[PDB]
Amino acid sequence: GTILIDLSPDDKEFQSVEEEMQSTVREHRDGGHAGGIFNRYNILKIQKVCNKKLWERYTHRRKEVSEENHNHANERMLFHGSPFVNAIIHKGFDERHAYIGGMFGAGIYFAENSSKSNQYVYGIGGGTGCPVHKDRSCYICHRQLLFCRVTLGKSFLQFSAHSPPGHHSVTGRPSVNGLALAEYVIYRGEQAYPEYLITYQIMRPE
Ligand SMILES: Oc1nc(-c2ccc(C(F)(F)F)cc2)nc2c1CSCC2
Ligand SMILES: [Zn+2]
Repeated sequence: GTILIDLSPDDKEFQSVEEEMQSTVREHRDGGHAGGIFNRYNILKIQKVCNKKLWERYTHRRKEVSEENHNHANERMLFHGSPFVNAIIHKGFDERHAYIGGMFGAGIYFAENSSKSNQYVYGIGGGTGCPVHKDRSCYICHRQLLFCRVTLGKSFLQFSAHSPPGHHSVTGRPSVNGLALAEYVIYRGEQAYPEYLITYQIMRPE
């Protein structure tokens, strides 16, 4: 049921998505090993992902959460990077998209930093990089990220499966790298919706 609608660069909705993509790039502690070396992106395309079934799956769960949490879904817009982008946009988030080895357990991980998600585009740890050149820092090959609507509800704070009892998600607060943004984990696929498919290249710094 999924339809992808291209957004014009002239569209204010394209511009705010791009600004969040570009402005949440940071440097990574791996010196760019997993994700490549870059400070910014070349945005090639932004699409609205539209699927009535999967939206309604998302909002049904959102209401359940919100009623458990004084009418507060605690809804975020967060980045997701995966080798399974295509299956996510077509079938929705489920168990097969979980980062089994994640630091907060087997669940689906999301980042405030677009550049953190970028590290998972070609697999955990960047895998072996792009399929064409086997280059984790490929400046030529087209990448895709999801910009997702995420329901956090009451989130368990971790300074650094099931959500912890009485909670709907886990928040990873960075506690060493002063410039890192938060990372989040949900344990039910129904708590995220892939609103935007972003296609891009990482840009070689001058
Ligand atoms: O955007 C992200 N994606 C993944 C991720 C995606 C897919 C997979 C797998 F291939 F399914 F196993 C594993 C991990 N992990 C994280 C983030 C951003 S927050 C840091 C953790
Ligand atoms: Zn490549």
